Amino acid sequence: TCPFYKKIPGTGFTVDAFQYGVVEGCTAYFLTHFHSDHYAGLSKHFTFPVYCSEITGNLLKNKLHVQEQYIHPLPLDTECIVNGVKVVLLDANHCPGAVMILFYLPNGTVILHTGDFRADPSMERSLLADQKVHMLYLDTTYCSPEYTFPSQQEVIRFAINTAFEAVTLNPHALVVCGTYSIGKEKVFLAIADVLGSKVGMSQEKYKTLQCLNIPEINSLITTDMCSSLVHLLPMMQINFKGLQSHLKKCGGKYNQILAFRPTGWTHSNKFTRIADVIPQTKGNISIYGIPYSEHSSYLEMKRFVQWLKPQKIIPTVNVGTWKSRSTMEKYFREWKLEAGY
Ligand code: NI
Repeated sequence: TCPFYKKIPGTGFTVDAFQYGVVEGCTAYFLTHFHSDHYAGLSKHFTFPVYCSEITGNLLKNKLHVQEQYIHPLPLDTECIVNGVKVVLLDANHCPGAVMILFYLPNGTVILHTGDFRADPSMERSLLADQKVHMLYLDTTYCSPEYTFPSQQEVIRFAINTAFEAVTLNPHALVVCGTYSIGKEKVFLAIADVLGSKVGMSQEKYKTLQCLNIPEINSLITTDMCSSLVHLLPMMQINFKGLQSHLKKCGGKYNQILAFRPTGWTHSNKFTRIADVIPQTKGNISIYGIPYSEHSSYLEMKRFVQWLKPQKIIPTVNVGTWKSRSTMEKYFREWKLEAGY
């Protein structure tokens, strides 16, 4: 049945709740972003109002064929009225089109739902600064102190420098980058830009990217793999067997592959700095796991919450085990005692 942490009290609303059939009492279904664990359930046969960003609405129409009459895109940073309730969509610093949602309940309670987010100090200057938030529905994906990672900027500097050095030493090397969803576009686009190439990809992935309102995108991507020396493949193909096979397909144009897997966290982070990352190599194939995250680190999450000072926190991730739930609740209490709220 629909879990309580997907329902907004005092409303008829749900968030990211498309796989439970008709949720009893739901008058508007919000969708924070286009990732499959959140949209699971949607299709051309859905006939209730879906509220989302413009970008998410482009993906719903083009990729899932949801009918236009049921898609209600809202502008960001703008007070809107939905079924009699004031709402605002904020940038979540997650994947393209991802939002946080502020609900202003008729009784005066204010609720923020983060969806999936990567907390940032820039959020401390949005419309969130303007009033008190009472209840926080929090993306707790990496809510434990072991989870550190570098800035996105540090990670892209590493990737760009590695790629440029490799291809300048060997102009016959091919760069491959893995993907299995939207998000992390900066990895492949920044590498193609330093090399003077477009990124080559499947027709399906090209279609997906053309829904994202990225500026000048026609100049950066292509379905012509032969004209490109940065290729995008499914994340499942980023292994030695899959890469050897791909190299065969390129007909002796290339003699070396340098591949990137943008993981979330991996326990090489507890020890290793970004400067010290090394690849796995077999023959003329090397594979780099880089820690490019679109979720908050522990410290980023903690700073956001201690700034916001909510009265009640409802986790939305890692809620399936009692040990995880109890650990998170202990951190929330530490944060509150340290900060004084
Ligand atoms: Ni997500």
